[PDB]
Amino acid sequence: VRHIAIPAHRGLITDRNGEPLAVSTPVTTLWANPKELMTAKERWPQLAAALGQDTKLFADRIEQNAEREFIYLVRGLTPEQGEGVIALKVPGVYSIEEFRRFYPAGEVVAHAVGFTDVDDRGREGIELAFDEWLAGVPGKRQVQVTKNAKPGKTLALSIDLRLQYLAHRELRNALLENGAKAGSLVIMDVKTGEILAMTNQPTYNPNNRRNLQPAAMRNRAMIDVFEPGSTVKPFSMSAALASGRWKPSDIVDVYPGTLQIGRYTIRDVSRNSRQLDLTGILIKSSNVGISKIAFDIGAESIYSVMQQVGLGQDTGLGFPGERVGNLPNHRKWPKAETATLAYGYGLSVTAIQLAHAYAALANDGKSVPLSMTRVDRVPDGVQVISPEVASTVQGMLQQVVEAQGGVFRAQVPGYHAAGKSGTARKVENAYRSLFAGFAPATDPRIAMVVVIDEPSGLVSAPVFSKVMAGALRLMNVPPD
Repeated sequence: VRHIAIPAHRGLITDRNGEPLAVSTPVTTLWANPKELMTAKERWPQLAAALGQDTKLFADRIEQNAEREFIYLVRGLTPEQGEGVIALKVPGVYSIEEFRRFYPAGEVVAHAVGFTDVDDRGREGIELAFDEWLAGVPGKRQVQVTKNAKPGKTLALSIDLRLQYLAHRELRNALLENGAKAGSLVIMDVKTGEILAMTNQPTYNPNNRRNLQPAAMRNRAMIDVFEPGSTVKPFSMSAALASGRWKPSDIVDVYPGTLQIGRYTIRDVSRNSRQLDLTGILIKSSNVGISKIAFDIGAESIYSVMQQVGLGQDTGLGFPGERVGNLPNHRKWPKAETATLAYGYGLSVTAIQLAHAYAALANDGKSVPLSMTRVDRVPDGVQVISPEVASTVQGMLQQVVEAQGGVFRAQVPGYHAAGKSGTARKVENAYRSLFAGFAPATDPRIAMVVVIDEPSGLVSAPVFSKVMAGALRLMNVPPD
């Protein structure tokens, strides 16, 4: 008396509206009892042909495995083609009925959904992350069914497939139009912590993984870590405005675009300024300007805001090889390390962490935990920046996009947007174009990060413009 497992049907993955993203499809896996197959040798050439395998290769395989009470013949055969084998009616041939995944949206949501292995177990993305929820529990057969298989449970992602398609298309076009290698785009609901879209390029078809380059499989949004540069200056400014020592109309002299701190010299990307107000320091991305404010308030206040918005912290999503990056801490913050933290070369983050930090600022200073599954009851979340500072910083970022001298290519057709461009350094000196922002600026709903590796706020900003316009409309957000 022997036992054999009854495979359980893997749970359906849908997007947030019930659109199917991963579905367990019927297939048949033919095994055989060699010792039985060894009594029907004159059938072998027809079995071989019908199995795709080749006559002598097939005969060799069966002969050497003549002891084995059991061997597979083939996995994954369609159930109708698979009868064409049991239609030859060869002795020794027994069939198992099995499920295999199909991915109806294919390459569009490859990295977010991921895929299963040959054993129907999660290997990447959500398939891995919720493998236990989706897998259910195999059954048992001896005589009797000693245990009935329980089916895996349905899972509704936070992803909106309409926004994911728009993000996938617009990022793809931007990479060809800027001869760029790779890129990421993350869209978040700033109220719910939901990831509405996460697209990486290059992508792959999880329904055909034969010619699959490890480069295409890379979930860049959650894995690539970089120095966020000027895109974290809003968090430096949040610390400045919470200090009691700074208001937006305060002036800093940044002439002549350089600042010597001991042996080190801080050097601005544009060196045509003397007096700048705090908004101008952001618009110009003056490192001298943000450095002088950081020296006045202390790195500790900046470190604390960056920590509280989740920069360099575990996201809690449970995706495989999610990287945490690095928010370095000190007892004693010297001038050099204080400055480099304040203008964003003093830490490294992922696109997902950056978008989550921009969500907190956009959600009037309240952090909500990230979710890759549909949120029905919003968590309470944490007031990490006062609503008043958050409001002030939002208005500063709206000026960055829409003031004279600002990033005009991020302006969003129909709405007022807010955000900041940056030049990232990978973590031997690789460079990415960043844009981080949210909209609508006065009443934010969506936060977005665009990352474009090695293009060969002119590059990332127009992508943000186009994906944001489309996202706000698909979500029936009213024009301001």
